[PDB]
Amino acid sequence: VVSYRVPHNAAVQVYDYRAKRARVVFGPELVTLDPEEQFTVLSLSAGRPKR
Amino acid sequence: VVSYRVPHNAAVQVYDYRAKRARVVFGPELVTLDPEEQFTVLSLSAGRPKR
Repeated sequence: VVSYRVPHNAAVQVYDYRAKRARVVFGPELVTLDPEEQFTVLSLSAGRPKR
Repeated sequence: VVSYRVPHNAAVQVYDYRAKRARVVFGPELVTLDPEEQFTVLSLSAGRPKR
């Protein structure tokens, strides 16, 4: 089972596409992805200033 | 069966040409194409600014 430890002041989002249900979790916890959730890919700006 | 996971804030459109019916879906879901739906090909502008 794929599990990710969420940072203390961050949040992640996945979706249970089999049951057609969304859920958003926050804080320092682990996300237990059931057989068909996929994390939200956030492509963010970074670099020296920002890319 | 061909299935595509729709992004969280995006939408896709297909058509059931056998039953002559259209449907539009949104949000983070999977589209289950029955034997004769075809996705809408959106050729959009991109490039460095826009092509």
